[PDB]
Amino acid sequence: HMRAMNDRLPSFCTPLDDRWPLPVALPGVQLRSTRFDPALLQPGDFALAGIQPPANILRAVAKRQAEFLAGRLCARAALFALDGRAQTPAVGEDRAPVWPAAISGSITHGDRWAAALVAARGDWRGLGLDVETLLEAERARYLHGEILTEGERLRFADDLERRTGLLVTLAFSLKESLFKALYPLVGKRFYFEHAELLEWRADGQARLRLLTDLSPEWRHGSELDAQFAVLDGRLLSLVAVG
Ligand SMILES: CC(C)(COP(=O)(O)OP(=O)(O)OC[C@H]1O[C@@H](n2cnc3c(N)ncnc32)[C@H](O)[C@@H]1OP(=O)(O)O)[C@@H](O)C(=O)NCCC(=O)NCCS
Repeated sequence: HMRAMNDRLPSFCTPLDDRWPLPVALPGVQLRSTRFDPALLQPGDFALAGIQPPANILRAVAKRQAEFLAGRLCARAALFALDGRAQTPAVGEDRAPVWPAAISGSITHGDRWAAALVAARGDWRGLGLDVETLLEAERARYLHGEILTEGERLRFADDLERRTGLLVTLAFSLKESLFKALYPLVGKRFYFEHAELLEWRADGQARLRLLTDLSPEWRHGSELDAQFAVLDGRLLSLVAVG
């Protein structure tokens, strides 16, 4: 189809990568990712990619424009791959993406790295993806009180002293993914205190526990398995709800 191939990638992004960056694969998901540089962004890249930006992103700063667009390219390519639709999710009033009917996905973008994954809602009701740069030990010791609950600081006291940046970065990433997976289901807003990390292993497997009631099904003590990958000085984590 001739016009859907008029949406070539703007030069500030590397080609959309389909390689799975996580330990365990998930059936029925499509994840695309890119490395971008907000400096290479051109004043006509949005029309080039065929992605209509909302009024907010038109007058935003260059770093935000690049992150939004790069995340929207990955989303459209992931969605195209799953079912063939070159559609971009709108921006909700609650800042969340507005995925098409019977589609659940997630978008993340950090320092020069972006990705998005999508799935049919009949396979995965909720999806939360989040990448975070590895915190330095100092800044991690400064943020450990906000991110880690006192039960987590005790449970992972060893890593808290030895591998400070890894543990805090991870709970940061896992808890943000958990939020992005459950929010389009529960509607409520919960924060770093409302979940705890329970176990994490080098093979990339993790497990979370809810600390408050979010819905009849998502009650206090409900647990969700997650996975994570630590490569390239950044940590990427995934929470998927069947
Ligand atoms: C959504 C949130 C977690 C992302 O913060 P971030 O990880 O620094 O930003 P990321 O780039 O990694 O993810 C950004 C994307 O999240 C998506 N997003 C925003 N709000 C969302 C929501 N309520 N539900 C699902 N996805 C959401 C958006 O698509 C955004 O990309 P866009 O704005 O370019 O479209 C953050 O805005 C937030 O609300 N943090 C507090 C909530 C939290 O941490 N709870 C812990 C629960 S244990």
